[PDB]
Amino acid sequence: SKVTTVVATPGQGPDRPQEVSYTDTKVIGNGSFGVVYQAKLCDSGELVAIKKVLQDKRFKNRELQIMRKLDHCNIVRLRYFFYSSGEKKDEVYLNLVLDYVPETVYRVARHYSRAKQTLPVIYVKLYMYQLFRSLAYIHSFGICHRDIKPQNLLLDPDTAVLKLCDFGSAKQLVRGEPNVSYICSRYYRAPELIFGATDYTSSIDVWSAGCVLAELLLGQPIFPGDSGVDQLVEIIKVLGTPTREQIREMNPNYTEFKFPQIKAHPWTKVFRPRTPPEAIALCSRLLEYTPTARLTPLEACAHSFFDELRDPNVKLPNGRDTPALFNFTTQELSSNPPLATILIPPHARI
Ligand SMILES: Nc1ncc(-c2ccc(S(=O)(=O)N3CCOCC3)cc2)nc1C(=O)Nc1cccnc1
Repeated sequence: SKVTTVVATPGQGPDRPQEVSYTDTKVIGNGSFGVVYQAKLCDSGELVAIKKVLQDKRFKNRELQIMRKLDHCNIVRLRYFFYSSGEKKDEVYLNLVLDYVPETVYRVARHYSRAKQTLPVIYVKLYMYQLFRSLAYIHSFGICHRDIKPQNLLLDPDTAVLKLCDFGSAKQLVRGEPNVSYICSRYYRAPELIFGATDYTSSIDVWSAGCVLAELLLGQPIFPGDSGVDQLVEIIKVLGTPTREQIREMNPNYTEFKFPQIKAHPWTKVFRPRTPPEAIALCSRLLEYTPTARLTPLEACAHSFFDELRDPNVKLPNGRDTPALFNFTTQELSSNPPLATILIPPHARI
């Protein structure tokens, strides 16, 4: 193989297009947008990913907009973007150049699942905390990810750092304008979306995080619907039939045309016996029907499930130190600054 060179504007920086060179291209992903590659930067030999998408020449690309304005150690950094042409003869692709992170939460969880083992709760806390922190960041901008799932959580296995990726469904939600309801992967889809809501909040993402938490504890999806509609049934088999007032606050226009009566299944019986009670309790406040009842990502960060992460004696199981869990910015804390007293423990205050 050889060297490819392009002119790429830097991601969040100035609109100063520069020459970037890279080699060692290999496919690592795809979808409706196009293809994703791994590449090695010829300058630093740093691994990056390149998401290549077909851009309609005349409209703007909302993923690029969302990504140019994000800077967070639990999100994949847009290093550069650039344009290219080919395969479509006379048509243009937008190329996102992003941090490459080598593992995913789906693959870790799959690997313990195939071994009839459970991911140890220390990795559950580390992964879930970093997820919530990144949700607090994007939600402070009113950007909803709309695709929280284990496949979109990247991991460095040596540093235990997590990064959110795939902003292909991210939208900046304005109050007023509607949003499509058939969003998120089925398994992680919040119940108001299944009722066809169109003016939902960013709490759909928090729902999805609870699905991820619950899955990490169970070793399998908690709500495995076989269709977009039977998803709701799988939910009801755990949370019970939603009260009409709960259906009122998912979407007020009653597209509620289905289910029967099923008592809630006790939260303690749905998980395995040696499950931490703080885990269940955090789960129980994420997957609530009423969208305004779910914890915000910042409050879930403050949850007592993550007290071990606030201890001063905490090191990863491989002996190294935890990533930086407290370097909070004013933007992260904007939804509830007084949380800082819990989120930034004393042994880490300047
Ligand atoms: N920034 C990234 N950094 C790493 C990965 C990534 C990491 C590991 C794997 S992998 O474990 O399946 N294995 C690894 C090695 O070779 C075979 C595959 C696959 C992808 N993706 C992305 C990314 O942005 N993805 C994306 C974005 C938008 C839409 N759709 C996908």
